[PDB]
Amino acid sequence: VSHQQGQSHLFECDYPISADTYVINWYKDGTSVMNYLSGGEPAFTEDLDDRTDVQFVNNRNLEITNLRVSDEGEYYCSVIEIGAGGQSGDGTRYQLVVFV
Amino acid sequence: VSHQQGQSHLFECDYPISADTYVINWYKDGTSVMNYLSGGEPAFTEDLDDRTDVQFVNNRNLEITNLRVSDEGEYYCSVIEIGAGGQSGDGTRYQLVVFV
Repeated sequence: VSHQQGQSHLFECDYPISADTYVINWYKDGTSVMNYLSGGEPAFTEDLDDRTDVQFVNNRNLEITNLRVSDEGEYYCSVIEIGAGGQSGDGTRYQLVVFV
Repeated sequence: VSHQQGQSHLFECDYPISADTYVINWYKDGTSVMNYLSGGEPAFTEDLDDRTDVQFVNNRNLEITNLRVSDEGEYYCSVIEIGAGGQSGDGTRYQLVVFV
C-alpha cells in the first residue's frame, strides 16, 4: 500500500473471530501499537500512542487518518480467542509506504 | 529438555506480567495449546485438549505430568497485556525431546 503523507489508510484484519471473548492486537514491525479485549476499549501504544488521528474501526480494523512518513512499516493484526477450542492467529501483513 | 515417556515436565513462562488484565497462551510448534484470560480459567486446546495429566500452574506455567512421545516439540508462552501502555511478547522457547 502506497500513499502520500496526509492521506488516510484503513488496515483490514482478515482473521475470523467466532469466540464470544477475544483479544485483538495491531502490530507495527512486530511491536504492538494497539490492544483490545472484546467488550472493552482500544488502547493505542508505542508509535500510535498520543496520536489523535488513529481509530479502531468496527471493533476490528486499524484506521490512520493522517499518514506520516514515520508511519511507514509492516502492519498486521493478531487475534486470540478465549475459551474452549479457542484459536489464535495473524491477519494478512501489509507494507505501508508513505511519500512526501 | 530430553525425557523418557512417563516423565513430567514444567514449562516456565518467564515473561514479566505487571498489568492487571492480560491473556496468556501456551504454544506448541506455533499452535496454541492453551489460552487463559486473567480472572478466568485455562482452556487446553489442540494436542493438549482432553489431557487429564496437563495443568496450568500458579496462573502462568505449563505442566505435563505424563509425557508422551507425541508431546515433543517447541513450547513457549505469549503474553498480551490489556490497557494503556499494554505490551506483548513471548517467553523463552523450550525444545522438548521425548523418547520411548
